[PDB]
Amino acid sequence: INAEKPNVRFKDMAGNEEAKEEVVEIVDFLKYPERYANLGAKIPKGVLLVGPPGTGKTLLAKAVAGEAHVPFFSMGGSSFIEMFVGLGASRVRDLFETAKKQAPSIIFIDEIDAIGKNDEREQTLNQLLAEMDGFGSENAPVIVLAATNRPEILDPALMRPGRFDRQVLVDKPDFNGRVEILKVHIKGVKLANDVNLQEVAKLTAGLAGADLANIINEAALLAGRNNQKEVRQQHLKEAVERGIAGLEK
Repeated sequence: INAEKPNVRFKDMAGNEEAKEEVVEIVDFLKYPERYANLGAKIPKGVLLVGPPGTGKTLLAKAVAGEAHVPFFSMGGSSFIEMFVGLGASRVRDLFETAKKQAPSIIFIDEIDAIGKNDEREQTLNQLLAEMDGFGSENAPVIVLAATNRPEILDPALMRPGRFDRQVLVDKPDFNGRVEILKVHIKGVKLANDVNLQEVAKLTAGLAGADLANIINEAALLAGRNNQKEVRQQHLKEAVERGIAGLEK
């Protein structure tokens, strides 16, 4: 099919500097696989960006490809529960060769979990555990990444050395860093005189960085029914305070 090299970049993301750092070390890898293959040591093995619901894990994922000018082949842990019996790992083990060709690169599985499901049990789960170790080789500079949230409900053999050996901990942003977030989405949004982000940063907490992202533009949208200009604090105040109704379907 021929894959992508996204246009995403840490400092171009959404102010989530703390995992970036970690993830940063994977860039330097793909960037200079040689410096390492000169000192002796390396890690063509996955990493398990793990955290709550919406912290741009699925973003940062990309943000290491585009950061390194390297590709991002990756359907993600999905269409395999979506494919029942027979003819399943034909784009899945012909997935690695692509990268093995176009190398160094990033294979980013989605929501590992999915991987797995006469019998009635796990099998696809019982796959990448070879490639993440040995295959046609193990010399190419490529690197897997896969998000999680409930790391528990997963096979433990994932973490066996020479497989998912590391885990980046992206998470809800401190009541001091969300303040950095808001201060990103604010670009554009013409604002008031007394728009105090800190306050709309206050017990405006608990939520993720795509939630805050939302708060802003929303508060903006309350300028439609009210043909106004300067976006004022009380706009952000109507933060649907902190919507809790969720979990009900």
